[PDB]
Amino acid sequence: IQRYVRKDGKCNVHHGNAETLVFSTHAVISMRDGKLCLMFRVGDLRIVEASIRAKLIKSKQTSEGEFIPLNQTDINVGYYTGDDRLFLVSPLIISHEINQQSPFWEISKAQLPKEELEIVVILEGMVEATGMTCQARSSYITSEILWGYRFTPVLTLGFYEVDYNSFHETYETSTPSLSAKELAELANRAE
Amino acid sequence: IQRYVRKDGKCNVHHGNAETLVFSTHAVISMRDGKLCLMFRVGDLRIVEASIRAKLIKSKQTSEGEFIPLNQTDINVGYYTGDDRLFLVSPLIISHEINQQSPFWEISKAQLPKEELEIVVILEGMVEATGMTCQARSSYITSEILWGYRFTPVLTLGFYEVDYNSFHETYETSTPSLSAKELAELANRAE
Amino acid sequence: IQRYVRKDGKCNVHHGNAETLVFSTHAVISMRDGKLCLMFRVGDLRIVEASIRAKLIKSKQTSEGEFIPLNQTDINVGYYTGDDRLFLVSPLIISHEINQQSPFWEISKAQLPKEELEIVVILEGMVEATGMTCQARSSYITSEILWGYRFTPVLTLGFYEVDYNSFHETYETSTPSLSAKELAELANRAE
Amino acid sequence: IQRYVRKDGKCNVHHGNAETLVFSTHAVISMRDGKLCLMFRVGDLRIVEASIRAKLIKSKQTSEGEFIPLNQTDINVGYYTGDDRLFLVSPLIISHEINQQSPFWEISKAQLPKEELEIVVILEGMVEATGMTCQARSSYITSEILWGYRFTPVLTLGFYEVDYNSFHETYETSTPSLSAKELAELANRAE
Repeated sequence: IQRYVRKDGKCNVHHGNAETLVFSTHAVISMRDGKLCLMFRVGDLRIVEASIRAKLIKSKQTSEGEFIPLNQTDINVGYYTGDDRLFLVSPLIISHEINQQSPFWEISKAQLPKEELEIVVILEGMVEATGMTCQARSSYITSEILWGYRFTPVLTLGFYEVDYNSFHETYETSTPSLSAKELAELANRAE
Repeated sequence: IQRYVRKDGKCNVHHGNAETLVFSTHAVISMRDGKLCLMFRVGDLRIVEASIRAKLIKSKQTSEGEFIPLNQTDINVGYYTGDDRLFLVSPLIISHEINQQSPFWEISKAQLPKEELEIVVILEGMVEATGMTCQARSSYITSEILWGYRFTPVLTLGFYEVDYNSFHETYETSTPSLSAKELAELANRAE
Repeated sequence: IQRYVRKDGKCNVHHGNAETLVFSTHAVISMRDGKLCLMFRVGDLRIVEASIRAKLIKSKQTSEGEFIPLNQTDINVGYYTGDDRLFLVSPLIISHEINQQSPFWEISKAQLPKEELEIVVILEGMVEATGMTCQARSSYITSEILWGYRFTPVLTLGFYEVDYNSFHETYETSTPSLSAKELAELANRAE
Repeated sequence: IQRYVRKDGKCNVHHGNAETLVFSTHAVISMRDGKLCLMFRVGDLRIVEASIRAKLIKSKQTSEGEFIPLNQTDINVGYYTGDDRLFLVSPLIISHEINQQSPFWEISKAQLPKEELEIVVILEGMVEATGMTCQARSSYITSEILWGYRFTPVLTLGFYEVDYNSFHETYETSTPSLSAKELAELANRAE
C-alpha cells in the first residue's frame, strides 16, 4: 500500500517534466458530480497557510443605470467549506460550482461569445524554505475559459508521479450548452 | 483585448494624479443593485492578505437602561462572502449593504441630522516590497457620510488608467430619503 | 465634535491610571440588549490582526458514559460576525451571548455554586511597534464569574479619557436567577 | 481549587513520558455525545494561531464517469465553529462528526475493509520561542483508523499531569457497525 503522505508528514511525490507550472493556461467549464463547474489547475513554483481566492473582473451597468468600468465580484472557491485552504503538494484543479450565487449563473456556451470578463486568481501561502509570505496571481479572459472541456489527469502510480507535460492539457467532453440558470428553468417546465 | 492582469500576474494599471489617496474623504449612502448602501473608496499608499474591516462607534443606551459611552458595532463589508479580502490594485469602493442586521438599518436621511456616530475603517495587508505587516485606518463621522451621493468613476481605458483627481469626488443622485427599515414597512402596507 | 479616530487614523484617547490592565480580574453574567451575557473586559499592555478566542475547560461525562478529564468547548465571542477581530484602542468588554449553542445554556445562578469550570481567554494580535506576533492569555474559574454584575464604564469625554482605576470594577444589578434554558422553558409555559 | 491556567496566562501542566508525540499513531471511529466520530490525538513537539485542517485523499469516479486519481475532500474539524483554532497546551483529541456533509457519511465497519483512502492532517501554528511559522503533518491510511475504538485519557490531577505513555493507546468499546447513513435509514424504517 503506497501512501501519499508518510506518518511523519513527508510527501511521497515525484515531480516530472520560469513559472509556467503554477497555473494552467486555460480554465474550463464542464460537469463534475452533477454540477456545471468553472475549473483551472494549480501547481507550484515546484502549503503554510496556502490559500486561494478568485475574483471576476468586468464592466457592468447596475439597475440604477450606473456604469461600473471594472467591477469585482467574488468567485467562491471553497471559502465556505475551508476547501480554499489548499494542501498543495501535487497539482490541484480548483473548482467553482456555478449556482444562483455565482457571477456565472447565467453564463451559457452561447453567451460566452458575447461576454467579456476576467477571472483573476490569487494564491497566497508562506513558502517552504523560509516560510516567507509570497503571492502568485493569474488571469483568465473570456477566450481562455473553455466550455465543454475537462483537464487530463497528471497523477499516477512504483512512485506517485506527476506528469507536468499534461499540466495545461484539456479535451472536449459532451456538455450541455445551457447556463445553470436556463437549466433550472428548463427542468422546471420540462418536468 | 486589453487585459487587466497578465497571465503571469502583473497588473496593467497606470496610476495618475502624504497618504491622501488611501481612503476617500467622505462615504456615501445610495442605491446600488436595488439596495441602499454605505460606500467609501479605498486606494493605496500607491494585496498580500489585504483585508478590510469596519466598525460603528457610538454611544447608546441598552434596553436595560445602561448607557454605553462608546459602543462598537460591526459593519459587514464582505466578511460573509470573502469580499472583505481585497484584490487592491486599482481604487475600490467598499460596499456595506444596509439590512436588518446592519447598525444603519433604521438610519434615514432625516435621522442622520440627529444621529452622532463614527464609522472606523481598518485595512490590513502585508506590503508589496517587504511583505511587512501594515495597517491603515480612517474615520467617517456623521457629517462625513453623504446621503444621496455616488462616487465618480476613476478607471478608464490605450492604458487602464486611474484618475486620482476624482478619487474623493461624489455627486448627488435621486435617492429615497427613507431608511431601509421604513422601506420594508412602507412596501408592506403600500403593497 | 470630538472624534475618536482622526481621518488619518490616529486615535484620540488618553489612558490614565506588570500586565494588570490586559484582562479584567472577573467576568460577569448579566443582561444586555435582552440577552443574558457572559462578559469580561479587555485592555492592552498599553490591533494588527487583533483576535480574541474563548474556550470553556471542564470535566464531563459523555452520554456514552465516558469521563473526559478536561474537555474544551468553544465560547462564541464574535467568530460568527467578525466581532472577534477587535479594534482595540480603548477598553472593550467582550460579550458572549448565552444561547442554545452555548456551554452556559443551562447555567443558572443556582447551578454556578455547584459547577466547576474554567473559561480560558486567548488574545492574539501583532504588536504596534514591531508588528510582532504576541499572545496574552487569562482564565476565569467558576468563582471568578459574577452572576448579577455589570462593569462600570471606563470611558468619558476635553479629551476621550480612559479611567483604568475602574477597569476591574463591577457592581450588582437586578438580574433573573434563571438559566437561559429555564427561561425559554418558563416563557413557553408561563405564556 | 487547582486551576489549569493562571490569571496571567501561565499553564499549570506537567508533561511526562524525535516527533512521536505530535500526532497519535492511529485514529478511531466511535460514539461521542450521540454521534459517530472520527478521532485522533494531537500533542506537541513539546498556540499562536494554532490551526488544524484535515483532508481525505482518495481515488474516485465522478458520476460523469471521470476517474480522479487522487481527489481531496475536506474533513470538517471545527472550521464551522472556530474549534479548529486549537488551544494546544495538553493533548487534544480532534473530533470529526460524521454527518451527511462528511466524506465518511456512508463508511461502515463493513465498507472499511473494502475502502482505500488517506486522511491527511495539517497543523499550523507559530512557535512559542520565536513565534515562527511551522507546519506539522501526518497521515492515516484506511488500516490506521480503528472502528470501535476509544482513546485512553492522558490527563489527571497535586499537579495536572499528562501521561504520554498512553498517548497512542486506544481500546475497544461496543459500537454500532452501521454507517451514519445506514443509521438514518434504519431509524426511519425501524421507527
